[PDB]
Amino acid sequence: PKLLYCSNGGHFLRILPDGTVDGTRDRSDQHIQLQLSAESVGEVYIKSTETGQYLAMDTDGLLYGSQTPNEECLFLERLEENHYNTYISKKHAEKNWFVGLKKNGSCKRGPRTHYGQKAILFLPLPVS
Repeated sequence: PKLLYCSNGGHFLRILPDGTVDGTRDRSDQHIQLQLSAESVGEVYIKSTETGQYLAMDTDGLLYGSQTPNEECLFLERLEENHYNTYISKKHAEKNWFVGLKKNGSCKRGPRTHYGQKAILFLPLPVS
């Protein structure tokens, strides 16, 4: 069980009850506890422990909470220099579409992301 803290804006990734995805600075928020599960090595599912929803990216590059674990829900987890991870959509990997947060905490669409961006860097923080 983890938190994913984005160093752009300093937000924890949050999947809202209505399917929305964004970031919240508030560590006591109940929709930021996430469970990561692996299929292949380096391939993960990211699941809201509160609502049981899965993080997902659609075919136009945006993040939604999915009620179903489908192939839009697999991400490639990659360590980068300095301990943070990037999460690349497996289905759209060839387009370099990363899970991302803007500075103001709102989601970043897949086609508007790229390596080097602060928005794409997440620190996984194992919940006690």
